[PDB]
Amino acid sequence: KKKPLDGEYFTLQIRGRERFEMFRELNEALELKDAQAGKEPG
Amino acid sequence: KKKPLDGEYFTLQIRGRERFEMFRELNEALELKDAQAGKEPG
Amino acid sequence: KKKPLDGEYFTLQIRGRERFEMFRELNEALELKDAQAGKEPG
Amino acid sequence: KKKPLDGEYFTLQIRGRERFEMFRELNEALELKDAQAGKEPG
Repeated sequence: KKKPLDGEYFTLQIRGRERFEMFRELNEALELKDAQAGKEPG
Repeated sequence: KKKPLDGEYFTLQIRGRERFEMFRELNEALELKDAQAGKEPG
Repeated sequence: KKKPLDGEYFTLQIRGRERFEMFRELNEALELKDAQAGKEPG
Repeated sequence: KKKPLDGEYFTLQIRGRERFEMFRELNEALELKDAQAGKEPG
């Protein structure tokens, strides 16, 4: 499965329910760019 | 100690070491504003 | 060109050069998700 | 007034009204920490 041995994984506590969803959203956003970032050019 | 019974607490996994510190920074930023937000006016 | 009449556009001043690039990065991240968000399912 | 000659100022266009307010919020958050960051210790 390509192994999850990418960068070290971490965690962060976020108080607030609505605010939490907001942080997670930014995280998935960067992960999405990384998907097209490692996309071979051409 | 005013009890930690504020909003429900949550957590988020952030891959990458440098990126992790970045997310945590934004979290502490909002928490700082909340400190002066609950500061009685006058 | 599909017209740029989407949501109203706005602007934000960000002091600091390194910090500025950081904000712009988050903006492009959300815009990327929106691209796959409006992607017809199936 | 201490002169606004701090780091170079910049700008960023953010589509969406609700989203715009969100970005501006993060900006003010970092600026708040900077205020207590330049606060002489002791």
